[PDB]
Amino acid sequence: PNYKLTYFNMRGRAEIIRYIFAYLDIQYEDHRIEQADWPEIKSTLPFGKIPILEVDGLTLHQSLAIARYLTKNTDLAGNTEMEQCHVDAIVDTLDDFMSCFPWAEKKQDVKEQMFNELLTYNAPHLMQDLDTYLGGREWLIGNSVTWADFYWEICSTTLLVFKPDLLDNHPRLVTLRKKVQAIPAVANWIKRRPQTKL
Amino acid sequence: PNYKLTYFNMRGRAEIIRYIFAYLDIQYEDHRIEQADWPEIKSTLPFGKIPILEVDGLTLHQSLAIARYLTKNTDLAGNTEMEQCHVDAIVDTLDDFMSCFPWAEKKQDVKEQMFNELLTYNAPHLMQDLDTYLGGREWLIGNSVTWADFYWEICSTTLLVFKPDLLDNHPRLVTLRKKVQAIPAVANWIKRRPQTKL
Ligand SMILES: N[C@@H](CCC(=O)N[C@@H](CS)C(=O)NCC(=O)O)C(=O)O
Ligand SMILES: N[C@@H](CCC(=O)N[C@@H](CS)C(=O)NCC(=O)O)C(=O)O
Ligand SMILES: [Mg+2]
Repeated sequence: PNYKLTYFNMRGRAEIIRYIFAYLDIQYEDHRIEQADWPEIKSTLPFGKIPILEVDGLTLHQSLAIARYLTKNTDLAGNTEMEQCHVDAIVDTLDDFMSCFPWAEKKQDVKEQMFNELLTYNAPHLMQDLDTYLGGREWLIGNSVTWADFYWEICSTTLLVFKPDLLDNHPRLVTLRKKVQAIPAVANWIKRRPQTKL
Repeated sequence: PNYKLTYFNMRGRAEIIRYIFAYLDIQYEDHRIEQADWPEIKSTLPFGKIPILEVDGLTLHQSLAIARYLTKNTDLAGNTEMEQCHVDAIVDTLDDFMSCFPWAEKKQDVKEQMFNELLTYNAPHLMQDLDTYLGGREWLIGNSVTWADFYWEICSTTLLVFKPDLLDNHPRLVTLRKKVQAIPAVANWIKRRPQTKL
């Protein structure tokens, strides 16, 4: 089909979709809107939220729903129904934590305090749980890369902006990031994508 | 398969799994724990959260990952890949909203204020978006019931505890709740499940 992804000019919640299209070598329109565009665009959306992916004229929404759709019947999905469950579960665990952050908080002092508390008091527990889950394995699930590995690299990239030492006790989680970033199609996307804070 | 579900004695995030088991007529251990014996159990769980489902000795986590695993290759999944994406997306839209509520927030003042703000301002927008999405159709996705309709019924049941007038302007959403509740296997489970507030 023809694909049109609509999101802000940010990695954010679209980036997982962008990595999947890159890895699979699938062409798509990467439509990046400005804030000034938002009201007009929002009025068309099913639940007033982006990203959305238009597929031959039909709208999909929810970043992870779309990610899962794009990876079905590909080597990124997980090799068994059980492993597909593990992929989903790891992704939702990461997403649950990312959703704790007050990204829309206007009071900058309150926002900063909350970010620093989450990254200092809460994040280390998740990092240890992830490290223990990965153990000595090459990838989070199965014997080959899945979109859970991609989501780890995406989420950790943003977390590292606010907490540079996040992974100083977890070299195995850094190695995993590096392994994702070394995949040629992914490396190419990372190199060429617009440089945005988030 | 041999299934053991572990959660609190609460509908909460386990209820969607319980509906799927009931609808599919699958036998399982409904293991309900208390906060007293939690830290014993918590330390053994992969990411320190419940629900978990043990399948033939193997542990799965994340309620929606589990729900999806159980509905794969059943009539509850959605009839095309695109429709399966729609199911997933509705479920995450509902979950995103339910997860905004600070359920475990001990600072009484912010909890009361947040609940009130989500229910007064956000909830009516979501109800309008859902009603518009449903339109005149019988089920949320496709021509038959999916686990997205189950999740609607479950989420709305909890929202109605806090906002009884939630669906005053949305008869079609109430009709959908009743259609789910009238499915014999679901009806039976609703009748026999422990009566909890949440
Ligand atoms: N869980 C959803 C969350 C979508 C979401 O909340 N998107 C934000 C932007 S990142 C949005 O559209 N907010 C509404 C607004 O900006 O008015 C997903 O991953 O797609
Ligand atoms: N998105 C996860 C949420 C898991 C979660 O946060 N569960 C809560 C209970 S509803 C929990 O285990 N909290 C940790 C604790 O009580 O220490 C899921 O749906 O499984
Ligand atoms: Mg989620």
